[PDB]
Amino acid sequence: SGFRKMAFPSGKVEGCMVQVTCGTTTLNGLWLDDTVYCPRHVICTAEDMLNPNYEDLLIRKSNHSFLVQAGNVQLRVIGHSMQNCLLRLKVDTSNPKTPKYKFVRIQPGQTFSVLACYNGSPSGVYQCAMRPNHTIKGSFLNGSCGSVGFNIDYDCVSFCYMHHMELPTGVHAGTDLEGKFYGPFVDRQTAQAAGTDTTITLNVLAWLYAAVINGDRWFLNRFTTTLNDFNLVAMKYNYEPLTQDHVDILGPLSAQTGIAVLDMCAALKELLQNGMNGRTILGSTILEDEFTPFDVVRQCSGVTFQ
Ligand SMILES: CC(C)C[C@H](NC(=O)/C=C/c1ccccc1)C(=O)N[C@H](C=O)C[C@@H]1CCCNC1=O
Repeated sequence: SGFRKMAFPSGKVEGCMVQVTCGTTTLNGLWLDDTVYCPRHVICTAEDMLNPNYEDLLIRKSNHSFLVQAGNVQLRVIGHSMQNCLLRLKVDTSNPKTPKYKFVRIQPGQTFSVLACYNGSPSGVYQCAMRPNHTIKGSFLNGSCGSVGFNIDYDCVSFCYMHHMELPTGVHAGTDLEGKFYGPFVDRQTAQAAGTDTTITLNVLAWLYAAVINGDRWFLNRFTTTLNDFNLVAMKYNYEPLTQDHVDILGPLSAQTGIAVLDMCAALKELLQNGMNGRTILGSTILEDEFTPFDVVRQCSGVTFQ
């Protein structure tokens, strides 16, 4: 029993982290096979960062403008290209610790683990949700760029995030591993603000199902709701609308608990209108939205505490 924000084991990812220096800027890179990936703003100076032209800044560099270090061992750069907001550095050694892996662009509301790294050295692991407004509420200091987010399925690492910047509100923005940003953000020190965010309705429901699987039913009720009547309540409390696709996705959790999705929505509707009355759900005094339905099935017992 119990329920925690759980990251994936980070070992397979730790063996891919390196340090990338160019000029005076240093950040982390990701070494798969004979390529190292890292944010392209590694080629900026302090004055470049306000309005960089990366194409112009890059052509002024050679292969040996870039210093790549894997632990102790220096790695020789023998090629370089810019892919969207990333640089791809070809090196002369293929990483013997390369795991099976894919590059994936995750969807809003999905979760992943972040390995926070400094100077190519892993420092910490934690779980994140891609917010609706395409930021993540991470914990990143200077030098954390090039840290990656990932999921692990069996033995395959699905890389989905690389860290580039922090917004004025203290949340974080970055790209997939093809260099396309999540959200309308650009890699410049310009005025950039997070769009307004929304609570991830699908995840709140998934976590209510977690609470039932772990043996708690106090928040349920005898009512039910139409999709549309729920969405009128979702609107008032700044929750995402529930769609029929979201109802379908909650199918298995509804089966394992015997609670119909729209029954659970009535429960949530009532929770949004009346509060929690000083009680907790799975240890929390607030409604949690950073667990997907997949998160719940992964972590919870497949047998309900009836
Ligand atoms: C987009 C790029 C041109 C540079 C990038 N810029 C930024 O992250 C923006 C920082 C900022 C702070 C306050 C107000 C407005 C902007 C950067 O330094 N990125 C760091 C990468 O190493 C990581 C930043 C550092 C700050 C502290 N936390 C973080 O995530």
